[PDB]
Amino acid sequence: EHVAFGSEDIENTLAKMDDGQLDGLAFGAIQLDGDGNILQYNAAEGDITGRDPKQVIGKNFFKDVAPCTDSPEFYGKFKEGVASGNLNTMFEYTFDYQHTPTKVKVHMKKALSGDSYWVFVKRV
Ligand SMILES: *C(=O)/C=C/c1ccc(O)cc1
Repeated sequence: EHVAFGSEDIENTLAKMDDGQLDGLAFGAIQLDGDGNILQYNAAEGDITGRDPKQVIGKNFFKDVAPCTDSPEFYGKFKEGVASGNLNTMFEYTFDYQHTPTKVKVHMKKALSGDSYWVFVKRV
């Protein structure tokens, strides 16, 4: 899939993509509901993080999968965006829960329709 991390219209290009199409991206992509439950999780993300994309679907990202992100700098920004119904933030972060510390660039952006939210990830 020919889409660049950080592109202005990423939410339109990815909108309603099925699981298989999302696996074609060059960067990690997760779709969350407004409570943080994982709706989609692509192959590129699993390669970065070690998680098995099939097993994490349905888990809560902040409470279960990614406690290192349960902080004002990541979860706090997410929940503020869900509450306001708009989110578009890019920042670096280190993943270090039961894995070798890995620094990444994160882009969180509200999905175009409904009340869903993207978390995009690439290595830095
Ligand atoms: C910290 O606990 C981070 C964990 C994590 C980040 C991203 C993922 O896709 C999975 C787990």
